[PDB]
Amino acid sequence: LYEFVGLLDAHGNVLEVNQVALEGGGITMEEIRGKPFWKARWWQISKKTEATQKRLVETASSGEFVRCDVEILGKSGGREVIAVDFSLLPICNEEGSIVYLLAEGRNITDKKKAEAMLALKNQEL
Amino acid sequence: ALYEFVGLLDAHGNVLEVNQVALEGGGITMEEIRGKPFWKARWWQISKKTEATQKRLVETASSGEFVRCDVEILGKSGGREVIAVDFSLLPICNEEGSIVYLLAEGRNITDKKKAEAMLALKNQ
Repeated sequence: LYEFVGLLDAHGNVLEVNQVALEGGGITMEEIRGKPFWKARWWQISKKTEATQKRLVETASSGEFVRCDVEILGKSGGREVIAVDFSLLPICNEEGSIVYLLAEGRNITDKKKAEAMLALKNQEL
Repeated sequence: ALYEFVGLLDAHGNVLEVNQVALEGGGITMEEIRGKPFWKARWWQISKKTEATQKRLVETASSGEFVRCDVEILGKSGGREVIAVDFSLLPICNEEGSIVYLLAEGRNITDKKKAEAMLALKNQ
């Protein structure tokens, strides 16, 4: 189940975003509505992270189901980085034309947590 | 055309997100409807018949069939007033093809129908 969710048009302009994602980034609808999703502050760690989001939007708009782990300015009202399992789902109309994209973010398990999980299981056996 | 009201439903039609324009128009809070079937929400509650219609439309989209039709809803003045809406449901599939969400959209056509009524009188 997602944590962050957003609705984009086919070109990646922002239409709707849930409050959890806005509060996490310290971002308002007024700042991002109708402007490309990749320009919003969550994606602004670097020119590289913004370029990755732009490519994830463009490829989704071409009908790919894309997903990858990303770091975003998405905790403590945008002051801190979190890692997110990000996806875009193309949404087609009744003719098969992509008209929207559904952006979803889920939490990622800390590396040290996963290591602790396996250490504990090996130890419990 | 771009929607005025929009909602995201799960594969079974339970409400996940709705825009503020639809909530304010219907006089509905996100807590009253989240995680519960879309046809139970107040927009669809003019009668048992309207609710049954929305239930069947949701179930149709849940099978992958796209829906568009005109409907009336309790959607203006905090749920006090009925408006006519051009309504659609888009099934959203994952890459495997399974339906994972439904997108509900609507545009108020109350003033379009009144303008068509006036044109019909003028033409006479």
